[PDB]
Parts: sequence; C-alpha cells; structure tokens
Amino acid sequence: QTPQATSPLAAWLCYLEHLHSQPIELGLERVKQVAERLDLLKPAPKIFTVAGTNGKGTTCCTLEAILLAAGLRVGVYSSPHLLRYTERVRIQGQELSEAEHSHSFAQIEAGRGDISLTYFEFGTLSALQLFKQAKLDVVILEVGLGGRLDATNIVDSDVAAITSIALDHTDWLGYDRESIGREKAGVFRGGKPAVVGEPDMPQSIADVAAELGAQLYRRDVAWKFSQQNGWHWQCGERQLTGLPVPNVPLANAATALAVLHYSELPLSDEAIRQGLQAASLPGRFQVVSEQPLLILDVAHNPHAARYLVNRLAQVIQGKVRAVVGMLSDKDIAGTLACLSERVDEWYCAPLEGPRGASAGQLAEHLVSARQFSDVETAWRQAMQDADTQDVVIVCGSFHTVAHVMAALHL
Ligand SMILES: Nc1ncnc2c1ncn2[C@@H]1O[C@H](COP(=O)(O)OP(=O)(O)NP(=O)(O)O)[C@@H](O)[C@H]1O
Ligand SMILES: [Mn+2]
Repeated sequence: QTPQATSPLAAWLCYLEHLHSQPIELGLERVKQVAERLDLLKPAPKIFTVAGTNGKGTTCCTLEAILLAAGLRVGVYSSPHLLRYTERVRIQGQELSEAEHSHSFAQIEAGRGDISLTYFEFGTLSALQLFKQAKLDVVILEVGLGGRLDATNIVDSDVAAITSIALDHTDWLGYDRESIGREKAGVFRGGKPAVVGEPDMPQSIADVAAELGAQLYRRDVAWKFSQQNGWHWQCGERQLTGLPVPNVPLANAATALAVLHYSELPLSDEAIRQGLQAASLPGRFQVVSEQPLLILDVAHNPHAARYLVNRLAQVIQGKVRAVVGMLSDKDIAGTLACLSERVDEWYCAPLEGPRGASAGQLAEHLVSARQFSDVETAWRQAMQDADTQDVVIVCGSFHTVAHVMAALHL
C-alpha cells in the first residue's frame, strides 16, 4: 500500500526501495516532467552541481561552510547516507525532521500521477521541494551517479564541478577514465563555468565542454593550490594565501574555492577562513579518538585508498591497524593492495546483505589477517590491541564506518 504525508519516513523508504523500476524508460524525461508539474527546476537563484568519483561530499561541505559563514541561506543535497536518510538534505547546515521528508515525499507522489520514478529520482525531487519552500540563496547538489542522466542534472546549475576521476569498479564495459569523465561532464552548461579539480583530466571532459560551449577551468591550468603554515590557492592573479588547513581533503577545498571564485558571488575574507576552519563531514578522515588515534574514513576504491595512505603517512614507533569491510561490487583487490603499503595489522569483518563481502572474501587477498563476526567486534578488538602511539583506521565502505559511528552512536 501507498504511504501518506503522515506516515513515518521508514514507510516511505520501505516503499521507495520496493519500486519496480527495472523496466521504466532510461533518461531524464520522466523525472523532468514531474519536476515541471511541481515547479521544482529552480530551487534557489544560485545553484552549484558537484560531480566526481571521490570528493563530492567534502567539496559540497566546504562550499556550504563558507557560504553559511557569509550569512547566506544554503541547502545541500547529498548521498549516500551513513545512518539516517535525513542526512541527505541539510538546510542551514542542519538536517530536517522526518516529518518534513514524509510531507515532501507525499507531494511528490501526488504530483507524479502515473509517471514512474526511481528511488533516487523520487528522493531528488523531494530534496528540490524541501529547498524550494525554504527561501534559500544557494543550493548545492551532489550528483548521485555519473551526471548526465543523474536526477540532479534536470536543474540548470550556475557553476558545475568535477572533483576527481578514478575507477570505482571492476568487471566493466567501456569503463575507462575517458568514459567516466564523459558521463560526469554532462552536468556542464553552455555559457557557464565548468570547474575541473582533477589534475589528470581525460580529454572527453574538454570534448564535452567544447561541444556545449561551457567555460572549462581546470586545476593546474586556470587555478592551483599547494600546502605550506596554512596553504595557498591561486586563480590567475587572484591569490588566497596562508589559508587554514581544513578537515577535508585539500584538493576538494581547492575545487570548492574555484567554484566560489567563478560564481562571482561576493564573499569576504572572514567567511572564507571561517568556512574552511568549520568544514568537515563524518566519516571523512574523521579523528574519533587520540592515544590511540582512531580514524573513520569511507574510502572504497583505490584512488581514495591512495589518498588515505598519503594521509596516514603525515600522522605516522607505532602500528597501523585497519578495520575493514567492503562491498563485492568494488575493486577489493586494488583497494586492499593500495592500503597494504601502510597497514601493519588487518582486522577484516563482514558486511550484511547481498552486495556485502565476507570476512574471508576479504582475507583471501591479504598475506595475513584476522577475521571477525561483525564490524563492531573487529573494531573493539583493534582498540583493545592499540598502544597509545598506534593508529586504528576504520575503512572500506560507508557501512563499515556506519557500524562504528552507530556502535559509538556518534
Ligand atoms: N580528491 C580526492 N582524491 C582522492 N580521494 C578522495 C578525494 N576526495 C575524497 N577522497 C576520499 O574519498 C572518500 C569520500 O569522500 P567524499 O568527499 O565523501 O566523496 P564522495 O564523492 O561523496 N563519495 P561518497 O563518500 O561514497 O559519498 C574520502 O574519505 C577519502 O577517502
Ligand atoms: Mn557522496
């Protein structure tokens, strides 16, 4: 049966998960016609759309922090979530109530008529509706997957960004950097800045930009940055020097400053520095504890692992103990392989559900590793073992981090 405005959010989620979307027509037409019936295409006068393999969420949160510190009204749509669906929509930096979501979903359901929608299209229309009612200055949309045919690409953005390009998957057709970049570049718009924060950009992105007439601004061509004792960013003759080091990856803060620069939004020095000092996201190199250092990071492909490994380097005797759980879909071998550079002891756990790999399915790739019943036990063991100079890193998937967030109820 169909949920109502007054139904709990869990009943909506249960309903959207059970949609029979296998046969529905591929492409933006369905979701776009629904958005048009409900007038949801312009949720705020200023819209930024952020695509990429890794770094979308922390880029959007840097933009968010800076824009809030400037006194603007801001909404962020993000995905996926760790513990609660309500993570996906922030207004003024904060989550909304379950009831606001149930009411917004009810409007979407009324307005779609007999037009079918997937889970993510439904969720994206609902976020647009929540932002529209909220009288916002800026809306930042994180792309769900790819871009081109992502539900968020029904909105025309004022600036679009690609944070990075890397492989997040295994046995896959046409699955190369060029193909990947091409999909992501479909969020670009004719006459609008297209920010690419990927330093090794595939040509297909320039091809798509040139075809649309977007203005491409690439890292290491139009703008750049480096770490110093803050860090520095440049776009042509504009320089922002001695910046505070944020609790997000530097590359993504840089892409975020590029987005803001080309947006030509007027923003103060103080907003930028305050936003940067406030920016962070749970599960993204999140230090949960010291002596021993406990870090949660949702890294789940080789590109993130490598970043992670470089990060663990610059927080260094002392051993590195990894609590890992991953999904079967992912490049488990590349990821583990990359992490093995700096990981000393392995604690492998299983993830629930169909997609979720077995502890042995993980250990299969590791010279030696201990195996466990659940993520929480693996994690609690690693913490027992930790000397005060050690590092315990929880990683491999959103779900692995979520268990410890939720076992820690943080
Ligand atoms: N520019 C980057 N380069 C390499 N790794 C990155 C980069 N940005 C983020 N990461 C890594 O990817 C993880 C996810 O960062 P995030 O900013 O949440 O990415 P995202 O694209 O939203 N994908 P997801 O985390 O699944 O929502 C981080 O914990 C890091 O492990
Ligand atoms: Mn994300």
